[PDB]
Amino acid sequence: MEDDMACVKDLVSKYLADNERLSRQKLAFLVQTEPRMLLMEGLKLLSLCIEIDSCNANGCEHNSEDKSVERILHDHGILTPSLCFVVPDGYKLTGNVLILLECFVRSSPANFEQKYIEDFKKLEQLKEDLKSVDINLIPLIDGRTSFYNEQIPDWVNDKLRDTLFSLLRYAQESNSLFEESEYSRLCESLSMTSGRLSGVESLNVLLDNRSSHYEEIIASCHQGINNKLTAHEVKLQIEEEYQVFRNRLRKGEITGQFLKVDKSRLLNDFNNLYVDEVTATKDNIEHLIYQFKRASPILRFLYANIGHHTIKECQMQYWRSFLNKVKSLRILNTRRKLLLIFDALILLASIHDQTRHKCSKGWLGSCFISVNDRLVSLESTKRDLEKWVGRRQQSERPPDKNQILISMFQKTILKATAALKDVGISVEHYKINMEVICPDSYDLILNFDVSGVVPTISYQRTEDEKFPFIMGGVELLESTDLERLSSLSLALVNSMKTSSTVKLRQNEFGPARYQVVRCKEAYCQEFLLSGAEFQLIYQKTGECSKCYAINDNRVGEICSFYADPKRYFPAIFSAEVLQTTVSTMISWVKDCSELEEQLCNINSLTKMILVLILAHPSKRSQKLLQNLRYFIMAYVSDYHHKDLIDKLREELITDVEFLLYRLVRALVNLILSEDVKSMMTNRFKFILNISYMCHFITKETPDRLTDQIKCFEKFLEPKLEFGHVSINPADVATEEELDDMVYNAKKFLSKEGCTSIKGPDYKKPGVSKRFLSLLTSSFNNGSLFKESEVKREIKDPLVTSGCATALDLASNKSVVVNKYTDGSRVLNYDFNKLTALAVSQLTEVFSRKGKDYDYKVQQAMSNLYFDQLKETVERIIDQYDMGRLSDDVRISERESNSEALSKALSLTNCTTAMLKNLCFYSQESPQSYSSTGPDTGRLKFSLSYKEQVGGNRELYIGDLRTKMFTRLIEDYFEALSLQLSGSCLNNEREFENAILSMKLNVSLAHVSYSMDHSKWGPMMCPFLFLATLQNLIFLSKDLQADIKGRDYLSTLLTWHMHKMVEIPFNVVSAMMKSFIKAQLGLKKKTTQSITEDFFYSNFQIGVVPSHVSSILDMGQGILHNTSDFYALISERFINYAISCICGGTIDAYTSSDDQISLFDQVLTELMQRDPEEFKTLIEFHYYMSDQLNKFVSPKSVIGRFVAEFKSRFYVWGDEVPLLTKFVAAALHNIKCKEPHQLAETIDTIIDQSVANGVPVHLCNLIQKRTLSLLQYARYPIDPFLLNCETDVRDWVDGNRSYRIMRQIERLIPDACGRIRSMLRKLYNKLKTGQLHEEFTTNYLSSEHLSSLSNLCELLGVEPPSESDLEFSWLNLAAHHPLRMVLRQVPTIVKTIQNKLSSTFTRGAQKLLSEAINKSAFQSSIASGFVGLCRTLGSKCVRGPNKESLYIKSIQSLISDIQGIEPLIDSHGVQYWRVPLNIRDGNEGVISYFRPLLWDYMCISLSTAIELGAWVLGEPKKVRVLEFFKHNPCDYFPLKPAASKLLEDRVGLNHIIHSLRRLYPSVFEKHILPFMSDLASTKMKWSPRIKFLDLCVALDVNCEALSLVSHIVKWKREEHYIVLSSELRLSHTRTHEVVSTSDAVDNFMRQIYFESYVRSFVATTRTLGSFTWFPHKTSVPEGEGLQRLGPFSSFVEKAIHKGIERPMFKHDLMMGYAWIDFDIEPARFNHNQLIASGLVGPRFDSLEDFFDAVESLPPGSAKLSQTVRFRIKSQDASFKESFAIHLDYTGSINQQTKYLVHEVSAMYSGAVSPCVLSDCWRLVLSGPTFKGKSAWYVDTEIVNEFLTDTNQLGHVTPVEIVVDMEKLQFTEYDFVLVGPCVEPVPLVVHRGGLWECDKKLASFTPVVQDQDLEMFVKEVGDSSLDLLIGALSAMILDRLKLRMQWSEVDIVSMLKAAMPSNSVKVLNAVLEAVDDWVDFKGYALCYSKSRKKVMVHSSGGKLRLKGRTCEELVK
RNA sequence: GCGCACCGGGG
RNA sequence: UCCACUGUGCG
RNA sequence: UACGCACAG
RNA sequence: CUGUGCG
Repeated sequence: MEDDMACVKDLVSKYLADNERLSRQKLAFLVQTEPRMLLMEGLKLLSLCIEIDSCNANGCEHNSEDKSVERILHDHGILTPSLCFVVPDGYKLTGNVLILLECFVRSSPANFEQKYIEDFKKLEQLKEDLKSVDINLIPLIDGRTSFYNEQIPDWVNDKLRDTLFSLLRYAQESNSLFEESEYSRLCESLSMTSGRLSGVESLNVLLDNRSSHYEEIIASCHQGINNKLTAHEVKLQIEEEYQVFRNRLRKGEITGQFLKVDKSRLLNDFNNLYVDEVTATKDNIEHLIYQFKRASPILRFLYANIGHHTIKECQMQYWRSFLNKVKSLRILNTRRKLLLIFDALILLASIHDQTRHKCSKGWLGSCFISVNDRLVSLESTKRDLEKWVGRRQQSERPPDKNQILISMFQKTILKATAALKDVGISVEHYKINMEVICPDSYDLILNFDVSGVVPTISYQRTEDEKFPFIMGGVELLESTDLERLSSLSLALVNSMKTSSTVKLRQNEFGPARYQVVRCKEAYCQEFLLSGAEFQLIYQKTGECSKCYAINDNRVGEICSFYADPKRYFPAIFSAEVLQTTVSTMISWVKDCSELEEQLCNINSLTKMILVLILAHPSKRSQKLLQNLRYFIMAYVSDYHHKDLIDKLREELITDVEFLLYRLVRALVNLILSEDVKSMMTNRFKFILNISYMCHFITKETPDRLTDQIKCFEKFLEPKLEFGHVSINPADVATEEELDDMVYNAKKFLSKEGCTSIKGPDYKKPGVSKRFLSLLTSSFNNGSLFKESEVKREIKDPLVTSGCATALDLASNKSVVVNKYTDGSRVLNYDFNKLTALAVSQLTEVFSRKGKDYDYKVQQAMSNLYFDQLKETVERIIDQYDMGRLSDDVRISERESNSEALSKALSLTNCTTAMLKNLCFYSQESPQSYSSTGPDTGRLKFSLSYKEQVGGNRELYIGDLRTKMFTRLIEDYFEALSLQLSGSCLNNEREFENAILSMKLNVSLAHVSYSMDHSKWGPMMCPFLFLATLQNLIFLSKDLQADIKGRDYLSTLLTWHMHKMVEIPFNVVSAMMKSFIKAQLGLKKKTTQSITEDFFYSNFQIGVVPSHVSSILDMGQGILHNTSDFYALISERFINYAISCICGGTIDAYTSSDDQISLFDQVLTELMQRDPEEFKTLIEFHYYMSDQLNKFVSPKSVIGRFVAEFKSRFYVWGDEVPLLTKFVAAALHNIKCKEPHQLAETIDTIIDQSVANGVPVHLCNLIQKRTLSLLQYARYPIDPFLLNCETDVRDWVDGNRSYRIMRQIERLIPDACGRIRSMLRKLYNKLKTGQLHEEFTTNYLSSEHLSSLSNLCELLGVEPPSESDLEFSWLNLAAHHPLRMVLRQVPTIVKTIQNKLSSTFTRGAQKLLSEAINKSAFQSSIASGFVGLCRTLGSKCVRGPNKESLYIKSIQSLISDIQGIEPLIDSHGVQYWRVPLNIRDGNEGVISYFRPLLWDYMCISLSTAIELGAWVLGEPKKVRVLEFFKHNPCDYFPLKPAASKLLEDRVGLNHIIHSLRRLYPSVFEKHILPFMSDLASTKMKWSPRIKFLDLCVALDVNCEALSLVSHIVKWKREEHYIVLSSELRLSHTRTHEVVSTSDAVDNFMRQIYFESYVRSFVATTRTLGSFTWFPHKTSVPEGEGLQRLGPFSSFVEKAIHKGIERPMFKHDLMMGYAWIDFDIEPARFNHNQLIASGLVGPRFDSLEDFFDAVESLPPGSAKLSQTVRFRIKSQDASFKESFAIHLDYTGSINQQTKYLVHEVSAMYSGAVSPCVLSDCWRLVLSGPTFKGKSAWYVDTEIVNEFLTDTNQLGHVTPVEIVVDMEKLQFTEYDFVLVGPCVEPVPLVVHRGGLWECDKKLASFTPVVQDQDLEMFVKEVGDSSLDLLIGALSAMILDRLKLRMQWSEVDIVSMLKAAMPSNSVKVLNAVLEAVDDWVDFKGYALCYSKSRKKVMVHSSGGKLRLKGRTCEELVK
């Protein structure tokens, strides 16, 4: 059929009219190979001809470039709002009348009317929007029936159509549904986007009122900056600067800022950090251990000597629980009497227990525990009861007190039983006894007295002599201290949930209330330790910081302290986790020979540090451990910043912090001593993980007001230092502030250095005119560009970056809303109201505590300079009692983004929701604008703070309009920066390349530079960006779009320059109160911080600082992409300058301010030879960075040992695990609301932890801790929460569903095997589409057990036994989800509609409203551990119809049936056995149970759909022989195994079209009114179609669980850092009767194996001679033809066709194909120049060279250029490349001018010339040859004619002038230069397919151990050298492709295959390879000097190729 | 024994 | 009455 | 499509 | 109106 295709191509070429506008599509037709793609292209060409003739007839010009209506109107100068994306075929504009023409061809009357109405509706969409801007739209639809046109004869058209359809029929028979519904829709699938308007140009809509201020600023930007310098001038200036800098540095007038690393000096500096506060320098370990156990009350309690009925339960506990549950009902008759009755009942129960068995529980001396966690005394209880009984007896008037008391007790108990029995539980659940009600209860409790200790609380620090226990009993090696800490932390956390009952009585009076308090009434929690019973006693409720005491019945007041209860969570139920963490950290350095005598001390120090940070979670204790990271990073480097030691020191207060510092110093001295030089990497990572312990403390702030004040000080201080602070700016700017802005703009550009007398001034904000000019000139003249950045023209970002939808700014994050008084928004606080509020607050706070000068003044002030305050307060309070005053001082409010967006959309009449519509085309929109902002007001931000691990950080919050404008700027700058290489902020491939380059640099021991910058945000300014932009030229030959783009961006940047920032209200109030106190003499003096001075100076004159505007600060992350772009260009220039000075080269990667720099061999050699020159080069780099307003942080390090980039460390070829960070992350209080959400969040966190080197043995412990936390809340553990016996493969190759499958298989083995077999067979049948009927509704949408049995028996396998079907699990919320406690249409169709309707205004409004409602509902739910515990056991279960029940009610109902049998495992997973004979009649409770087998089958099927079929195999545990003893710190990078390729991925289009073709009514009524001509119109076809339709039908019919969601998802590919020992001990799922996939895999493996033993030609017989070959099986379809690679297009078209022929190259292009071309820079010829009159001395610069070339005969200029074309197919495996060469002969005109006289064209490739001209026409479509783009010439030849090299870059921009007619080559001017050889059949050599001495494509399947074993057995038996060669070739080929052998164990494979010759074979193979090769958990190499094989190990001793290694065999 | 901008919190 | 702009990953 | 959490700038 | 639970 290739002949038919050739005939079609020839007839199309020689019969189609040669029209230029038809060429491009014609080019798309002559390159396709698939018959369906060829038919689509032919039909598209016919439609193009039809529409072009139609538009020519109607007069409308053709839309050849496919621009939208808005783009077309913009090109004509019409300003229109954002419109729906519609691309008309033709357009015509007449003044104000727009005519749009769309042409289509339909030969089916049924398929004709709907297209017409669809086009009419599409035009009516734009009609109203066009009318809104006063433009009349006249739709014009041209429908036809026949493909007849004047562009081609009718007969040839008919023949072409018939031949195309016949070829489609004859080529492949897969889907013959090409009726006039599919192919006609497929024809218009060429709606590729050419870019959309950004919306920045819409600023032209408003009036322009820019004035002298704007032009003055612009002139200041252009004052003394020259951006037209050549390379020679900038080179000279750089040389001068370097010479002067080096001279002044050597002479000593400039400081170094860098020091060479001296380990002894660093250790000495670290030891003397706090030299003025610690007495000694070399502490004793034993003395430190002695001091540790006696430092604080908590530490003393943890290590003190303390110590059957405890397990036993008495009546007191039962009565307390029952009374608590009853009181929960809140009878609320009278709280006092109810509490008295409860206390009396509890006392009676306690008396009964003591009388019976003499129990001592529930009593603490003379007090006992009441119902509501109340510790109360018996004296008050008996007195109150006697008084109440006497009053009642004397008011009822004969009955005595006992009778009335018993009557009241019985009445209360009866009422409680009646109120409790109704819901789900009677009194029998609480095993109470009614015997406690005695006939003489009143007399029994009236004479009862108990003696004991008195509970107390100490509010002040006292001596340590009062501790009643020995303080050193517990050892540090045991885990007793951790368990005690866990119990204490749980008590502290539970202390927060005590409800605030009636206020307790006053225990003390006066000052004695804060010295020692005897507790008569208090609150207490109970915890048991080692058999004892302790009470935590407090007096205050809530989450605030408070004082606690620990009491015991034997002796009271063990210890009292202060604590914040919400900081002690991580220690709860985590005692084994921390012990295992410490054990692993110690075992990391266990094999160090010099540390063998210090292991015990190291373990003790580590455990002491961990316990200390857990027990005392201080903020300032968190920063020392963080700075330890930078210390250890600088320790192993070569050079470091000289301010590192100053940065390390942090202020400390308490003695615990100093003890922590001493412990850290001792540990560092022990580890990093001078006589230990054995294992540097292990000690380095040990110290790093010690440093990372700071994550264990918290992230939330300790105090809010202090944090806000610190952040404001950080924000304000640098501005005050600079000298520009404008106070209270107005919407209408004043003259003085504008003058100040201009003056500071001039000052910012006046930085000087290295030339002035004073010299450089480091760490000063500003930029230098000289270096700014040099940077701009270097960018403009093209010396910063690479050869790969000029292959294509630069697109204009103004018309190539799309706009942002309104829903891109929608979230729950806060946003500011302004307050308007009458017509203008308020911007200033009121002084009088503020001071009145401050006075009121002072009086209130003194009244609550003050119960001397201070007392007199406060009591005088409470009666409302001094007279002014009196008058103001009297006038305000009387005429304005605190709530409204407090709310009337604020000047702004907060809300959500969604609410603001909905309010804005409510005021827009447009159809689409875009940012440009909201900004400009709105009812409340600006009319004009100025330099300071639009007329609606200046841009506004407000200050806030952030919670993080470390120091403070301020944040800016803007309103909606400022956010929109900032988003516009960010999008523009992101589009601008996307066109240059080296930025990793928005490019993950760049990040991967950076990581690979860093690893390669470290492996070669080159110098590396890790850099961060100090205060990147608060130092950058928008003025710097504006100045840089005003001097840059992007389109050097299109200076018309650049002007307007720069103007718009400059206006926006000036708006950002004139922003106003709002000070927080709390800060202002605090400062006002401080000022009032200080002015009155109450406060002290002296310190008087600068911020306080500023506030006081403003207050004295009577001004409240409300807003501050300055030129210096740029928001924290507000302008991120602009900063990234500036950093990129600045670093490029700095590297260029460094390369100009020295001879070396630097490769740099930056993201925002983090940077990694890699030096080449030259710089490393220079460092090794000439240290002074290297150091001064570093100095010059620092100086140049400082000159460009970039300050290097003291955290930067230069060295050859360790590299790091964005927290990814690499040391000497090893991976650095981050264990402590993620261990601490997984142990924190995650804010969750339901158990399943918590379980999945913990699972995600544990997966992330496993990805970062945490062993699974500890992740299992973390999961067990989470399950224990769930069990504490008394929640049943279903088998769908967590898996606690996972392996490495469970996390690397499996998702959550796979883990659930593993757990279910573990629970019930020997029963899931039959289910797996049935599922395997069913999936195999379904993939071929076999049944597709029974599974739809007969089984899936039906009953469960019977349908499961029927499905199992249908396939021919044995059904599960009756015992298996009884297994079930208790599914709570089986009807409605759980009801949390508040403290204050098919689903697929809905999802599609939500995705598609997000662009339109109405759909956006609906989505915003529903999201607002959902967020409001969610935000009022109690979260955290306390909230989750309170929610559970609080009537959370929803009943059948509508009711709420306790979990205890359900459990009791289940317990009332004797057939249900519970079953539990070791880990606590509980399931049930429910026989089928009791499933009828008791339907009330059986509805909560679900069978396990059905859920297992569903989950397994979904996992097989998502991951692959391998999950259906039989799992097994392998017994692997261990041959090498790995070090406990030997890690390995691993890649998850993938099985889904790019052609198996399903997108939105497939689902939409399936819905259209399956449910036309639903598609028409839900999807149709939301369809535009967007990318959704594209129709792509995949082999997975029938199965996708089945899944869509299943999802539509039933909404139980999603099934199509698992198809649009794939397994992520990413590195995992795992342990070798754990990796080698994982389970395996093998695959096992003929399957198409198995057959094709076997065939591919056979071909791959036989490709190395011998070579053969890929004929039709050789491929058919193999045993495994799909000889036209029953159901091949496309499932078996896609896993074939290059042969996929051959066997279907040649093997299964009765055709005998060899395979050629043309049978290697599968899928849709398209071409892409690149233009290389032109090159000179050395010989031609030298033989034309250019002989003599070399020239000084490029200008001299061009002048010399100019003075030549007019034909002496000869250049050569090459254009490279590449054809790529949809199945990207082989690209067809060719090229065309152009020789230009002409003369060089004045300077940068090139006049072309003659052009010669040649070509080289394997492409027929019949299409070449067309390809050339494509090149003529670009603006390069039209003079609208830059033309570049290579500089390699030019450097041979220059005296001074290292002066130019790689390209030079030279404009070219040439007539267009000379460039129109037509099919005959091209002359071939290649060999012109006939096509040759391919040869199957090693690896892949080889052409004639050229490797085109390669195939490489996956090889297992069995296949390699059998291949070795087959090959090595014949000969050994052949086996060696084959193995070496395979290893080298796979290593060249960057692949790992992580699925094969070569050592054991060779041991098993060849028991006696494994060593020699391995040695020979590795010697042949001679490189590091990664295998299944280990890497091997061969050493030349020592003729052996080395294995990589961190515990090794030898060095080899940049890795530590040791001998494999001893 | 909290916070530890002197200023807050701790029946 | 309180917490911003981005990037990666998962549900 | 949203929402929620972890890590990083 | 909502917890009494130490694997």
